[PDB]
Amino acid sequence: MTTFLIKHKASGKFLHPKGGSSNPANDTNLVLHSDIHERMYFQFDVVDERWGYIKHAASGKIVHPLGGKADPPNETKLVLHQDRHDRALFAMDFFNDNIIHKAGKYVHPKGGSTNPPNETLTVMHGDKHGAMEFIFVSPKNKDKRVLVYV
Repeated sequence: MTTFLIKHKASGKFLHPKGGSSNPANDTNLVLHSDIHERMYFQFDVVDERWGYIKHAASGKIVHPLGGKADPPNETKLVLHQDRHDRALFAMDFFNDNIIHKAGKYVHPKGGSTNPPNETLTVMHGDKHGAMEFIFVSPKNKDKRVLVYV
């Protein structure tokens, strides 16, 4: 029941539903944006050990690779959708600072910039570098890491 911000480590921007709606439509893209508000709070619903759903707190929709592929290819866009099923399972790796999908690819800003412009889309991608790192922080203190698994 921890509520948290998903902060892009290299830039300090955050994960947002595009347009910042408190009830985004199914398949709304997830983007990076520098602002902080209640419509970009997230929660994490643990389903199976490390695996769980990344839940948009304001709407209850969860993060999906678009099209619900179990093994999405590189550049598959990330979106919000009400559906709850095991092709939307991620782990929040707070030791290596990344978000990893069940099939092994990572959440990236599209293009992998260390300082992506606001509204950059997010995609799945297998590579690791400094610009796909994320930390999970308190909505009350964007520099304080919080535990997403409790």
